[PDB]
Amino acid sequence: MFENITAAPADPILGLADLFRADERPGKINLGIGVYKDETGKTPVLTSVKKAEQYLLENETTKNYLGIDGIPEFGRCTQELLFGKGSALINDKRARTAQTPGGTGALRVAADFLAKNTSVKRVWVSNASWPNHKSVFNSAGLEVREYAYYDAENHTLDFDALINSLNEAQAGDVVLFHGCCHNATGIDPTLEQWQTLAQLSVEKGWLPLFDFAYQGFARGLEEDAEGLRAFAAMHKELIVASSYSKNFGLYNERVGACTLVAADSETVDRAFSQMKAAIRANYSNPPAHGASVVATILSNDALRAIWEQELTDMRQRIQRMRQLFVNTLQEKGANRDFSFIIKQNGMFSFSGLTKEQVLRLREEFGVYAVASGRVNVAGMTPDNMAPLCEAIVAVL
Amino acid sequence: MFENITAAPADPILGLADLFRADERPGKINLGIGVYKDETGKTPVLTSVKKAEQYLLENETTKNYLGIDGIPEFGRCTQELLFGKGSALINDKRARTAQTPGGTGALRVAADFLAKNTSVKRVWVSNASWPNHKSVFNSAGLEVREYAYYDAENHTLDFDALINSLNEAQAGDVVLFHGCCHNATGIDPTLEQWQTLAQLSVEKGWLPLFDFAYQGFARGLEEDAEGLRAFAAMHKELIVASSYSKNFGLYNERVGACTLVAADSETVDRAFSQMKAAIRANYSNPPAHGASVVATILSNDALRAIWEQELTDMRQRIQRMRQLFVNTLQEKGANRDFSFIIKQNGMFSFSGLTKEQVLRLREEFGVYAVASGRVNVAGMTPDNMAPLCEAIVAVL
Repeated sequence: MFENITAAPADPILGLADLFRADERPGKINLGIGVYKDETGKTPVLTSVKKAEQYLLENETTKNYLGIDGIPEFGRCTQELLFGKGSALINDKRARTAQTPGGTGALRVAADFLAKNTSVKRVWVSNASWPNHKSVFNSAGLEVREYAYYDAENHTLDFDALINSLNEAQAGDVVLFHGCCHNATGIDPTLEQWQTLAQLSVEKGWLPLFDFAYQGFARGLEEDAEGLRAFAAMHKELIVASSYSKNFGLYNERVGACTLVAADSETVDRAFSQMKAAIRANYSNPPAHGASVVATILSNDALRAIWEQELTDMRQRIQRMRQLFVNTLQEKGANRDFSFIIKQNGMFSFSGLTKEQVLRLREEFGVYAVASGRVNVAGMTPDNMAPLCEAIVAVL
Repeated sequence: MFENITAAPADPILGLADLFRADERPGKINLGIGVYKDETGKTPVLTSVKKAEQYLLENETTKNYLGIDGIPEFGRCTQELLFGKGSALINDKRARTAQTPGGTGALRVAADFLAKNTSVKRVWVSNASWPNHKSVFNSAGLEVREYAYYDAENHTLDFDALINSLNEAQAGDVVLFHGCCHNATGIDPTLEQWQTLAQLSVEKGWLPLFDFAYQGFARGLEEDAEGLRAFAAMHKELIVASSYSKNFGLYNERVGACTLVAADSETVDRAFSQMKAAIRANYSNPPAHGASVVATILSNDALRAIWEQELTDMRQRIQRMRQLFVNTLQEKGANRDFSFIIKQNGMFSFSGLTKEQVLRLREEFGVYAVASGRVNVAGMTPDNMAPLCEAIVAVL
């Protein structure tokens, strides 16, 4: 039965990792990472998390199954975070949240749900985006199309090409938007651009699906939710796939949520029922640990205060690195202008390096980056900044 | 887009639970539960587990993503448990294991894998089986057929009717077997019967898929594996979906595994890669907590000893309850012969009660069971035995 099965291709990252590892060089630098890293180059457990885990250890009296949608408080806390407290969506009971196995899990669940309970056949994803979006939707039997977003020339958001490409999309088609910290350009729309897309979306009959994996990494918790909040105020229906992997550093515990928004309570409840059915047929019910931690932190004034501070430190670490990277480049005698790096949010950005420059960087300098020139700024340290910039300069 | 979505039907167990709760009655008894419960009516966290969690709290330094297949030690430990150490399958490197979000998750993964990488179209499941099996497979777009297994007249395994229905199954079709503690008859084949099915399976060109969720609940760890072990010795290819939810009391942490067996190492590796691709398109990578706990216990001589004893205590509670149940009925003036209850393994059994008898028990006595007459013996206690039996007698 498995004799003729052909090997799946790779996932460059894991491939890059192994190569990195098996490298005897000393000054090696891995910028191909997909997680946050501190000044020492590690991905530590948050202090607030560790505290929450101690609390669970001492209070948990059972590991009995959670409901299909998971922990209730996790759901309400998640909603407040997304829509802000006092939101009508909330007071109107128009949103239902399901705890899922990470952000990817949320995406998959939304996909299976749409594929069996609606007429959706196509999902539009931005270009230069997170490659895993394609596989998730395709796996549910959905068509995936690409809209223009990034401008590899000017390193910016080509709003015209965007609006223009999105005109080829039909009513009932889904359009996927990154809430903030676009992966992997780091280029987000302005509040005014968000409001324009929202207006246009309603006019065209699109079903917006938000991929929100970096809340708090661009400007702050509330700020980062402006775009989504702009859409929510204008739409009857909406879908949000959120992740807590990065902002809580809970990567391996698979913590995320899928939020369904309908015109009214009666409708969201009827629609949510089919979402649960989709879940029951996948993994049955969600993993409690990670989600319990989140609910414990978000609901504790003390712990929450500590966590917000840890998140701020992460955000600022990143902003510092972007700035420090551009300066060290200019100093080291950088041929080109890299100031655009400072206008981009989150951990990722396209360096603008050619495929051949990337290859050279690694072969000759032990500097690791994805062939697309994408780099993870959290892989930079005040310590490695100099050797990094000198290498790059050498390949320009 | 969600205006005309029809509400998903119910899941009686969850419907039963809600009804159970809303019951102001005093002597209520819920035999409709799907989990193990102790003499006090609770589902506690195992001592070995709490110890392992302590250990992780103190030793964990990161929550960085696990590989797609999860923790390596979790895998090797799972394989030893399944095939026994020193197994040729292991030494021959013919099996690859993937950590999944519970047993259900493992099933779903196998399904997606089969659906996209092979010519499988049908999956044969036994009758009087676990209903969720249908939904999982259908979700992947697989056909689900039923084979004869349980004999509701004699309360037994009708080997003949079984061998007979399975004849209509063609080569290349998958047949699903419950490793031990058949859900929900509690009727398992004998070693000799397993061996007969194994010989037949090879001859017919079937692809065996084992659902192993109650290892250690029938006779013991190694005993409960005879069947699967009998098949493994005869097949080139095989798939196993195991769960640790019950035997480790880790319900909500979603801990299970999906093991793939091929003819040789090159083949299983090539096939496993497509299995990883299926995972990546689903939830990305697995939840660490639960699985970490399992690997810690299983690899630590002291903890493992403690866990084995805890598992034994659970198994023994059940066998005791079955015995006590039959006896108390008999002395309560029991009409029918329930002695078959003593020959069934695990938490589940069909009491042989009628849909109307079930409805009456609850309406009149507060005793709760599934309309199918399925009862969970772990729901019984030396304390509630008498009343439970008097109620049953009153409806015979």
